[PDB]
Amino acid sequence: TRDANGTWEMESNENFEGWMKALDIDFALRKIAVRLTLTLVIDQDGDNFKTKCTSTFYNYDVDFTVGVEFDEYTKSLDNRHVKALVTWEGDVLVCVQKGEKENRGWKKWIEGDKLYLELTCGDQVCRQVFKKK
Ligand SMILES: *C/C=C/c1ccc2c(c1)C(C)(C)c1cc(N(CC)CC)ccc1-2
Repeated sequence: TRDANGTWEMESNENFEGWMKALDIDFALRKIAVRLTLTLVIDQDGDNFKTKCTSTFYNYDVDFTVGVEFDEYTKSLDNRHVKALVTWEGDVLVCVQKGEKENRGWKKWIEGDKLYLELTCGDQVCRQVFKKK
């Protein structure tokens, strides 16, 4: 269950607005984001990942190597500098983003053709589920 390769289509998205509000994204743009169809495209080779989230108005890409800290500028989101680090905790892929916000990061659970994603910031957790296309 350590294979996240694929195109992933959203099945559920809970507390999306609370998570976006914790990150301080504009109320008006949060309203638009909650209606957009989001597609997750992941390419994974060894320790190297390319992750792409696509919608009609907002796009987000990140590339990283498991175990190698990297500087991340969330130019597409809340426009903050964080020190990001992605690791394996068993079969869970864990990202911690050190910076202004506490408890910032995300976890992914690849159970066959289903991907569970939890985005955290502060006291907010957004839970998403995707199915491999
Ligand atoms: C490993 C998965 C990480 C991941 C999955 C889905 C999204 C993100 C990161 C964000 C934080 C980049 C993000 C932002 C949005 N917005 C509304 C469209 C604001 C740009 C949606 C989905 C994801």
